[PDB]
Amino acid sequence: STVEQVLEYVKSNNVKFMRFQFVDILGVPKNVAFPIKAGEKGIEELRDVLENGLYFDGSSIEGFVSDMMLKPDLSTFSVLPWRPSEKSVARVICDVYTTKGKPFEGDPRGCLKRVMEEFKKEFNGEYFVGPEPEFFLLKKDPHNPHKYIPADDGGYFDLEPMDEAPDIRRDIVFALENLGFHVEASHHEVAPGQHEVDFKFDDALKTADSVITFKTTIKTIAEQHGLKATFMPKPFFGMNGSGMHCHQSIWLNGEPSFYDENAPYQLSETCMNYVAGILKHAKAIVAITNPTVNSYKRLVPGYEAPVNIAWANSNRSAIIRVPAARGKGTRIEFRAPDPSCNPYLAFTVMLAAGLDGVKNKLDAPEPVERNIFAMSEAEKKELGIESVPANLKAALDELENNDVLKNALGKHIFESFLEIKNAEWDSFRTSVTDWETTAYLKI
Amino acid sequence: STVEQVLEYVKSNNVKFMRFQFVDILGVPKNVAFPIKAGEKGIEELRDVLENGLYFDGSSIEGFVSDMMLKPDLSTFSVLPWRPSEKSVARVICDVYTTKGKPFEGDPRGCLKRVMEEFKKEFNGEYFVGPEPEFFLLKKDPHNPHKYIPADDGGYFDLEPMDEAPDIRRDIVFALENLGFHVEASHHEVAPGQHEVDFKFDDALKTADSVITFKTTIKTIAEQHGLKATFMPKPFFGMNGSGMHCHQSIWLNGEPSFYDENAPYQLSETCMNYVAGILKHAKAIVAITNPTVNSYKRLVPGYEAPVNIAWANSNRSAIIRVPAARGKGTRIEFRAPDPSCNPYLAFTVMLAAGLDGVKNKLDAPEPVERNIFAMSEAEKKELGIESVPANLKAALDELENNDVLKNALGKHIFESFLEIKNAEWDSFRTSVTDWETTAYLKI
Amino acid sequence: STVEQVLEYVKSNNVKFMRFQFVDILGVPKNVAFPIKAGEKGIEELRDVLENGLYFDGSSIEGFVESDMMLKPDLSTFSVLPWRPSEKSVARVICDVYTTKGKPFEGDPRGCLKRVMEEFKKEFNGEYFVGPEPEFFLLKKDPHNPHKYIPADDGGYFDLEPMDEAPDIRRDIVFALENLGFHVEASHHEVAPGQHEVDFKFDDALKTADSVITFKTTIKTIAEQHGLKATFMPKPFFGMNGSGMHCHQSIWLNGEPSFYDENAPYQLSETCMNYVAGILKHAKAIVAITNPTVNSYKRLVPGYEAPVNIAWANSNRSAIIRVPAARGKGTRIEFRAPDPSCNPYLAFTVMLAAGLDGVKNKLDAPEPVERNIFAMSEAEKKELGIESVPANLKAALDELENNDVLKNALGKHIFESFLEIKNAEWDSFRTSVTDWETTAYLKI
Repeated sequence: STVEQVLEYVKSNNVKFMRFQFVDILGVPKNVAFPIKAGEKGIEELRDVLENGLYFDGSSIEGFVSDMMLKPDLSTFSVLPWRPSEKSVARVICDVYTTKGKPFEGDPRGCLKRVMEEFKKEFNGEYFVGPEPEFFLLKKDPHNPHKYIPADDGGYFDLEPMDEAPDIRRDIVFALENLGFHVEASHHEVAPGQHEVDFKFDDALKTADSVITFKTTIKTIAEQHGLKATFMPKPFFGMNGSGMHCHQSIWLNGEPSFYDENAPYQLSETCMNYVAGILKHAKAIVAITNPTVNSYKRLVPGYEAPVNIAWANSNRSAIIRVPAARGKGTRIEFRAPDPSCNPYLAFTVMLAAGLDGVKNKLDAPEPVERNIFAMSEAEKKELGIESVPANLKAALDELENNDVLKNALGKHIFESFLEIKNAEWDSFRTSVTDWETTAYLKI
Repeated sequence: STVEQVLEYVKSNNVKFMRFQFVDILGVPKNVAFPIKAGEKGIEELRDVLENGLYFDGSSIEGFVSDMMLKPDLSTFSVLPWRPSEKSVARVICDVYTTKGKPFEGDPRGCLKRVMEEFKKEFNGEYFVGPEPEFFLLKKDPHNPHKYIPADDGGYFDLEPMDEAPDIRRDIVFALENLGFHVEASHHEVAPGQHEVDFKFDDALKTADSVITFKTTIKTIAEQHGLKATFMPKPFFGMNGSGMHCHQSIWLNGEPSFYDENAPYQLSETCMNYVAGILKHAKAIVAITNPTVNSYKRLVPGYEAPVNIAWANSNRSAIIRVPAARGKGTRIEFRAPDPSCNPYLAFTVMLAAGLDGVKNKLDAPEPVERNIFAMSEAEKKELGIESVPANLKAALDELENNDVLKNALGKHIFESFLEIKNAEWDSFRTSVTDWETTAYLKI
Repeated sequence: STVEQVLEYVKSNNVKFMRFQFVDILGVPKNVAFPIKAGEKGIEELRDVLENGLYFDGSSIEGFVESDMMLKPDLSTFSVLPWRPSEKSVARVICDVYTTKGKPFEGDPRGCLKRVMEEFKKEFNGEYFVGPEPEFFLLKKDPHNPHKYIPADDGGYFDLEPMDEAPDIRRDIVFALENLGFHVEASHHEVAPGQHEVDFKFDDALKTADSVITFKTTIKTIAEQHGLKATFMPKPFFGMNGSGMHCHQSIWLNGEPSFYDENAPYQLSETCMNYVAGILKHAKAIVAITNPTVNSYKRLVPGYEAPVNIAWANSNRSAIIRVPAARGKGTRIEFRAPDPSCNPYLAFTVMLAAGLDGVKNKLDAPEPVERNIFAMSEAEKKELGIESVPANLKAALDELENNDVLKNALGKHIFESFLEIKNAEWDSFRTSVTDWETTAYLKI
């Protein structure tokens, strides 16, 4: 955890290779690997890089445009998650700094650190997130070796042999637990080949490091079994999509500020302010937490689709759900994000939107216990239940007009993300899709 | 042309089968075929149907929802266009009436007839259209027998052997000419396997009957050669799409009202009113003249894309172009429609928009001779050059808010088209497209 | 079995993963696995889950329609995974479903049996024992067509190897169940090709239901390890025997074999007769639960040994009830209608309630029918007042809808959900175009 422990770990295990890992604006993990020179000089050359960082050319890193630096966060040093037995190699997650020595403004990781460091300095506040990313395991179609189909025909909570991934789920969980990245339950999900890994309600930065570690590890584990793991939100029409429900709460002065014994639903005012802030900015949040064209194939009207901007105690058709846990466990659950989002940026925008509600003491609308999807469009207009954007472009324009989220992400991230994702949308809207060929070639 | 001529044609050629043809709301042609009974009784049973129509169940005709009637328009009686040699069979284009005996309000053909009959009664005005539909000839992919590719690698105006459809173009033109449906030039177009057939500047109803006849005939001709003809607007990304440039003008009291010797560009005030009316309603017109999701893959920013709402004398980047012909040939050319549109409805909405400009003497903006696609977005905002909708849904909402076009199409057509095409869009936006799988399965 | 014993087993075996297992309304097993945290903290985090339960989302569990629910484990079922006994790092426990309020969920099939078994114990001091005989087919891909499945061997009843190609599979499923307390008895190749049968111990009805649930999963995993597939489909192949689950059962009042009377005819007590009259009086409604599939009724068709005729006998195989010759502590009745596709928790529940409904009301039983019911004409059956079970799934559901006894026993939630789900199941079959129809009618 400190420099010495790291070095003594190197000297004890003959660590011959070190990996410095970071993430691009879109959440794709990146790393550079250098060797550990043997002998006195080598252990000191390693000390100089662990404390002062190393240089690298980030001109080809999406969202990073020049000479830059990576700065190890030594609290993340551990054995390679996908190669725990291999002790000769180690890795550490890094923040991105500039040549001068300041945190680079476009670093997704540094972005989450800043907002949590400002929330810690100014209000002695903590921010905890507990995500529930879903994914699909895939194999090739025996009839069409150029396509992929679900890995099994198992259902929700199913047992073997219908569930063909109990060992895979057992391995990804073991791999994360044995490294400190804590998780809770896991199970086969509704759709075929779909699964879920529930993460520990924990520090939002540690949890963002968790998610990034988990996405890479499940993929390598899957490949060992001749399969592929995808975090595509809606890989197949006609079956459930993959979401990442995010349970979150804030603490002020070591106190669960969301709990109030003598308040309605035992929820504090600060909680309602936080909920109101999430609902106020939802239409723009999803550009970050649902950042793909395919994301909005999951965000479509449905019996259980989190598209309606409202909160409820038990209703699942709402975009926010409040679990029954109270006291230290009081939390709110934002149900819209899918696992394709960059966790650092998603966690940033949910806190900023919630805090913006707290900073302005925003009033929260009545919880909608009725089913939003079944009620007609008039009842929705009456109740004032709006919906999230229908496509990625519609969400990008909501984000472009959100100053709360611009100040939260910063200019560089804000402007680069919009530019990269506007090009991503232009490519889609200009492409000739199969759906059209099926529909219109005969006319 | 009259009842007698038809009967004498039947008696001379031993016509044993008769086809009564009409069209649905989406322009798909439909027909029912009945036999001609031999002898005295049979020729009289035929007279009763030719003059009073025949019954039919239009509950399964898109946009027709009950017992209904078809009423032959005897000016369209001829030998089958796709079977000219076969004299035993004949056909006639029909209007749709109700059981009572009135023109059915949802008939696309009757819709165009009404607006032209009102323009003829109230202002002694004629309406002429000369379209230029493009299409693609297709063969199977030898490597993937489940896909289609262009029929040749010929270019614009190309000669054989690179042009592999000179005989096909020669046959479709002969077939239409030999039946009265007049056309002008034809040639291989820019894209591979693409072609164009230029229709005669003629009565807009006769021309709408022309187009419907042409689309069916080119398809059957293609099949004879082991190919397929498609009027899909953008069947292949990376090559030109298929449009239907519509040359149009109006005449008042037998006078070319678009020509004014002593006016700017020798264009009359009525012409500018008509142009202004087309530009004013363009955003809603394209929902009818570009009625598919794929239509807007052709309507995308480009060096020669007709997306910018403006007119010019020679500029091709504008949505309206004015040919150099003057006098009796003075006309304007709306460049946005693609051949997937229902000609009857398209011709209706262009006249209503143009006349609405005439009825209100609307001022026309300055012609934009500069290239609209090359100038930046500021110069466009300065010049006030707006763009047509980017997708089918955006266009449908413009049509939903256009009272000029609602009154032109009528309630039934207006409301059915929006309903059918809103469902068509919902299917697209909920489908998982190949583009997404290519882009997001690896994340 | 005790909270401590479980925790000691965890520490010594270094168990890193625990499985919470339950069942849905249709008898499909379900489970959730959570990692066992390291250190004394994880052991205490654990302990809290075993005594108090774990919250789970049951919105997507068939028959479990708020979404917040609890899994409260019955620690008497703790053990290694029966299908991975060598992997000590994993264990599982069967649970009951509770509500947020800490009360048994009224839609829990396991809890449904417990309720009726506890009521029978408190009010009459009665135990309920069931000994089932599930049958199953082992399948292998047809060499000529890959899509189709065919029997795994061409052996017959009681055959030996080589014709019997699964004495080692039958031996392993028995060894796996016996090694973990789920007691079983005989096993043998059945009549039809690739058909096999594992006889279970005559035991506590709830314990028996747990063994059945575990047996079904285990035999499927064993089969797959041999490149085969095991199925509990009642009639997978026309032209041969279907798979049934003969259920031997009996009740004991005040620790006495109440079914036994030395002085009464056939050495059968009045209580036995009242119980048989209760099973027979409600037979048509029971089979909706014990035979809950469309395919079940392709096994319940008139035949020499088809248990479709609502009657009982001491030896006849054509009756729906048979009384084995064993007397004394072994006096029991055998209900022949059920098949292994049923939910054993619900099956044993309705059988108990139907018999105790006869015991409560002192119903006079009919005379035993030793003559072959199928051999005799339709008038002879009408003369003897011998009625048949429903001929299809929908007819049985309608019988269940009109049976108050089985509504009280199953409870409202299960009762209505099962009827709503199975009516949809029948609606899907009746609207489909089967290959039988294509074969018969495409030429016309």
